[PDB]
Amino acid sequence: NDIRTAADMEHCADEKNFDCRRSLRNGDCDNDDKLLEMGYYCPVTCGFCEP
Repeated sequence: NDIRTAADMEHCADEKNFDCRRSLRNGDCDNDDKLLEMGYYCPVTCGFCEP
């Protein structure tokens, strides 16, 4: 009955088609220019969300 379940973004996952591992070692999470790309492509890999 709680409407807090309307949000389905509670679970974040890394992109399967995006190489977050390579982007992570490349410091992609440390690049402000890619910070948005990580929150979108690999929010979990950069530590912006949970798996």
